[PDB]
Amino acid sequence: ELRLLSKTLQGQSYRDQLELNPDVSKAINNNIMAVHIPNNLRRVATNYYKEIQEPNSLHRPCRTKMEVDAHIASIFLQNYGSIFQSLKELQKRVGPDNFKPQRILDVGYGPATGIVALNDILGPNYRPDLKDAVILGNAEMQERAKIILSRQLIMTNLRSSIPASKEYDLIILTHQLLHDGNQFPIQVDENIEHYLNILAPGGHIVIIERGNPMGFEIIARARQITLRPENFPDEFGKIPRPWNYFLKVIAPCPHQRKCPLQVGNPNFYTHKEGKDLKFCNFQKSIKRPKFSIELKKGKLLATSWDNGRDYEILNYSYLIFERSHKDENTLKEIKKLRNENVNGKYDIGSLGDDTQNSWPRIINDPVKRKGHVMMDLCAPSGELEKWTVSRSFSKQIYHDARKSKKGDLWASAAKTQIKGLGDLNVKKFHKLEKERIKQLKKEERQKARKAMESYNELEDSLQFDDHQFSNFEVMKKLSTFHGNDFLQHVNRK
RNA sequence: ACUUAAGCAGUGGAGCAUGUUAUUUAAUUCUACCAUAUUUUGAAUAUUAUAAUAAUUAUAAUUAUUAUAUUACAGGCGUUACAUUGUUAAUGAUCCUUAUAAUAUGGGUAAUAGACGUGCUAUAAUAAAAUGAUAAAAAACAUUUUAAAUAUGAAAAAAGAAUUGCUAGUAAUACGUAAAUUAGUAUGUUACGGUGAAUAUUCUAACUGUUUCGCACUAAUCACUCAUCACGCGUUGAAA
RNA sequence: AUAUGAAUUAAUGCGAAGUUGAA
Ligand code: SF4
Repeated sequence: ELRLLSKTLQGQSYRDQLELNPDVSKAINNNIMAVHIPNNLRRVATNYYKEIQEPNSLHRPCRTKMEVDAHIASIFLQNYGSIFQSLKELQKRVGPDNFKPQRILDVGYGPATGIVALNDILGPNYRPDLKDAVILGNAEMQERAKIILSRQLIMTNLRSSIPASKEYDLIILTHQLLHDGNQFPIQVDENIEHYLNILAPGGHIVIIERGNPMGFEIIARARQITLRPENFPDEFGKIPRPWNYFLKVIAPCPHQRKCPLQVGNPNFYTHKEGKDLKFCNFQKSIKRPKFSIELKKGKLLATSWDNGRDYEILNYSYLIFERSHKDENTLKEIKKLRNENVNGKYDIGSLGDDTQNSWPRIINDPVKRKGHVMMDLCAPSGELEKWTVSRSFSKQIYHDARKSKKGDLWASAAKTQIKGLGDLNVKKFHKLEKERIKQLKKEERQKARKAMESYNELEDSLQFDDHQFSNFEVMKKLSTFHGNDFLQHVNRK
């Protein structure tokens, strides 16, 4: 626990090692797995892992009870850390006082997972009115969710579908903005819109995803459709955005403008040219409990599939929105803020409003050498930035930057604040796609003359009938002519 | 059909070794890190000048060299969320230039509540110790002694989860030899030979692919369909 | 009887996101 500076404290993110409640670990390893002989649980967990090892895949509901317990094993470990960190980010950014939500909803394939994390977070003295929690996967998951929640302090209401006769002030989503690899662009909009309807005034939505390029794509698309950066050009900073309804981003994003890292299609992470592309992931460390230690052992699961750790480094992407309060106050407040005080063109190097909301976020592990720390930042201006701190520019700023880590908000000035030039090829890619759209319309027009001259050549020497073109090849042209015709037909659809 | 049950061979609580994590720290780097002093064209190339040296022209002019200044800069174990080549360091781009460069001293990389992996040695008598034939790229044989926390071990005894392999020149060997990294270090890896067993498979079995049936499922059983509970809007039917 | 209106009243159609059963 370092002195650093008071501002550096608010800037820093929760870096402590993660741990499950010992009661919960004892409960799981005593009941949920002791009856099961470990081999079958390991087999079903391995099955679950193998079908996500595929590039840019998505997680799936747990079909059968053995897969149910295997999901309790493998993914509770990861999702608990993800939610715990994201909720800590939320609590700290909004302040510890504003976060006393009464109406609580959690959606995810796992057990009541946001519920347990929230309980552990704000402590065992917390007894709201409502603690609804839907479990998508299986009925057998709810009894084990009850088992887990019993050891903590039940009022949690285990459902199977979203109750839609009530609004909520706190909502958590885990792996819910998509369910199919295909249909990716649009299911995110449908799913998010489904939940934004049931977010009460002043509430918060906390979305957590896998943290691989597909997941980053999901968060980026959700942010784009919700904020709509293009609808408010030249508007820097964070003012709530429409979607009598208004929403703003709490974290990780430090700007409401477009995401600099967004490339539209996940599949292009799979190409040779996409071998250096980068995405807004976020790592954390959590120490393995007994069962994982007992579980992740054997040739099947504890070897190179072809030394051990006490902990897992989990990747996840996440997003948060804060909702404004329905009132004669907030609406006019937002309207006037958008009218009379634009926050100007925040320059590269700027710190935004110089409050925790608009601080640059450290989106890569800072690289540290003698005297100087360099940082890769998503800036409140919104461009990728390399900021270098030195012993020269100061001693204290160097001290703080030299303890800086990924996922922290850096909150000071630097001697150089240049653009993050490297792997900004997403901006080069934004050119390529727009090239295609304009030149796509040349493609059909080229294809017209390409096929016309081919057939005009055909008819000349087939009307003249010298038949220099072979019977095999001539009938090949006719195949191309009609085949090209049909392919144009369906492309209209 | 792994695996299990059996039989056999074992290993598994102790320590260290070797790492990792955490916590701690001014650092506990990823000599490269911390504290205190201390150097600013520095390491090179060029410019432009005053000093000597030469060569010329004519003391001066020029050219060099050599110093001293001279600033472009040099320098950077800075960057790959800095690229392209090259390979399995370079160019470029950018960043620092009383500092991110340079030197010195000391300190750290070895801190220790914990936690986990990898191996070696132990815990005695179908087995250790002392003494006396054979390889490829010494165990063996012989004799004797041998306590009961020792004369074992260089805490460790009793019981457990776990786990490794199962006819084979395989396992195991308190059997050794050798190579590379190396100025020096191996309990790590690699090969390389010598000796050469035990023991038998009722059983269970996920996963598992074929499959058979039905389907009203087609995002595929969390599938779809049906009924309930509420809100409004209609349509028609009787009517004192 | 052929119509036209009616307090009172029967059934059913639709749709909004859902709520409840497991036919
Ligand atoms: S790069 Fe910045 S804007 Fe994009 S998702 Fe990450 S934090 Fe948000």
